[PDB]
Amino acid sequence: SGFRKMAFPSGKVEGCMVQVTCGTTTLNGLWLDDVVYCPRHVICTSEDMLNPNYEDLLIRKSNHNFLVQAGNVQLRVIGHSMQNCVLKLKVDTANPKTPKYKFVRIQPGQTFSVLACYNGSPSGVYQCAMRPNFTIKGSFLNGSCGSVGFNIDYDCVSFCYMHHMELPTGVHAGTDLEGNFYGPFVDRQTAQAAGTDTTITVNVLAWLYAAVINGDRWFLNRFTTTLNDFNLVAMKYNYEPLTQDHVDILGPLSAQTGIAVLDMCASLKELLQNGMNGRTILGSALLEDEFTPFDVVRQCSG
Amino acid sequence: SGFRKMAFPSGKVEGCMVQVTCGTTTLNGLWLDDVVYCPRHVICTSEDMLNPNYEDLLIRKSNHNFLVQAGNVQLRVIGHSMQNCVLKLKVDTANPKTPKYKFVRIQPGQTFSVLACYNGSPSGVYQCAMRPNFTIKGSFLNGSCGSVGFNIDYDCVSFCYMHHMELPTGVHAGTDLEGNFYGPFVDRQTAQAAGTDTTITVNVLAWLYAAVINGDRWFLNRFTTTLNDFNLVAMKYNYEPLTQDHVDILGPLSAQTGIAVLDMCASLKELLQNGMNGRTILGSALLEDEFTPFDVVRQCSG
Ligand SMILES: *[C@H](S)C(=O)c1ccc(Br)cc1
Ligand SMILES: *[C@H](S)C(=O)c1ccc(Br)cc1
Repeated sequence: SGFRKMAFPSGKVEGCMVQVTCGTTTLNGLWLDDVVYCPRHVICTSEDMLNPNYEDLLIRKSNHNFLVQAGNVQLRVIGHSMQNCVLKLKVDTANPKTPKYKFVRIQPGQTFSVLACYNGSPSGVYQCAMRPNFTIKGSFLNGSCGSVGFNIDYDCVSFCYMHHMELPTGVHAGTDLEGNFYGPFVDRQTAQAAGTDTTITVNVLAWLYAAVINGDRWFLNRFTTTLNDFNLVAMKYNYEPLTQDHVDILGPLSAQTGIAVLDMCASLKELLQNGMNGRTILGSALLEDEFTPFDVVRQCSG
Repeated sequence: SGFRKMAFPSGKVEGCMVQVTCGTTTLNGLWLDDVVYCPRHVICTSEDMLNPNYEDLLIRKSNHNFLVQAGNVQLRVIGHSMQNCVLKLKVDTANPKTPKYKFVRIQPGQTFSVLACYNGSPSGVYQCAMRPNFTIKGSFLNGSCGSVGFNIDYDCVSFCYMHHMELPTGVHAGTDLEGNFYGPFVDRQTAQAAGTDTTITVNVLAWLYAAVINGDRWFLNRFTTTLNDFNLVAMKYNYEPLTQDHVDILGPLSAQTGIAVLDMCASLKELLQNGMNGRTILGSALLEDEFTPFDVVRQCSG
């Protein structure tokens, strides 16, 4: 019993974290086989923030301009290239700790674990979700760029995020591991800001099922709703539309609790319209939307 | 920016997790140097739950009754002994992955990271706090006993918890790594239950400072209070008393924000008396008490 914001064990990723220095700029890199991945912003200088031309900046560098440190061991850089917003530094040594891995791009509403790192040294691990507006509500300080987000399935690490920058509302933006940004952001200094965000409905419903599995039942009711009527209410409260695929994905949790998805939707409608009247659900006083149906099934009793 | 419930990176502990089997009972163990630590309940059988005499149960076992598996490698048990509620299995091989480590017992109100494990395999990592009533609000399923809680300082893992059981309210009880329970619980089947709990005041204040460091300021006010008047209100709301040592420990955060501790106390008093009127703090709609002053300083900008 119990329900926590749980991350994947971070050991497989810890063994891949390195420090990358170019000029007076230091940040984190990810060492897999004989390649180190890092943000290309590492080749900028203090004056280059406004309109860097990265192709120009990179053609003026050579391998010896990149210092890579894995713990207390300097890795010799033997090639360098750029792919979208990331840099690929070929080193003369394959990381002996490389896990089985994949580079996957995730969808808004999906969750992942972040290993926050400074100077190539892991500092903490936490769970995040990709918001509908393609930002993440991370916890990052200066020097954390290059930190990665991931999921682990069996023995395989699916890397899905590399951290780049912080937007003016304190939320975070980054790329997949092919260097393509999530959302309409760029690695340069502009007035860019997070766009409007919405709540991830299917996740809220998953979390209500978690609560029922864990014995919070006070928000249940004898009502049902149609998907259309539910989605009318959802729209009114800035919630994403619920699709039939979402209903299908909630099938297992529905079956385990014996609560039809559209019955749980009726509960959510009442909670949106009435609040919780001073009660809590799984120790929260607001509706939590950063657990996927998969997260609930993995953590909760069967 | 940002503030998350952050755990320590778990890799150093992952390399210590093993599976311990006795009869038809399997659970997790912790392998450090040439010793494996696990709950002594592993030597119980289905009939022994009510009033086990562990001394008797153990004298009837020998080394070959204990199967220890580290990944795909069977560790040969060469001695066995009991220390309070844990078992110590001497194995013929020192764990090559043993980190620098300590066995520390923690105080109510202190936090630690939990590596939830099943069958000796790590499954997730999350942050917890020891409640004033010596329970923890964990996330544990059947088979998780033997999972450990820890903090990491520099390179040194301070183990502080081994998981044993779940109480009837769904909260969890366990021991330190010398096998002594936290709180008035025992490793046998009784009507034992969590006693009354209280909110950890100094932690709530630490978290309000986190929020100010992160730009939530709406709950601040121009008032101050005395420690005595504050503690009168605290008592009324089931909050722990605030001591001068607590005020001193909050000194750094006070200095960084320029908000005197007793001014922040005045804010907390108003929040207890009035609620938040539909606002949130660091994405919560209730007052969070599972971050210590140290946790805030470590995670937050300086
Ligand atoms: C450092 S966290 C980094 O990579 C970076 C990327 C993009 C911008 Br804009 C600033 C800093
Ligand atoms: C398994 S999680 C275990 O160690 C245990 C300890 C004490 C009691 Br009572 C039940 C199970």
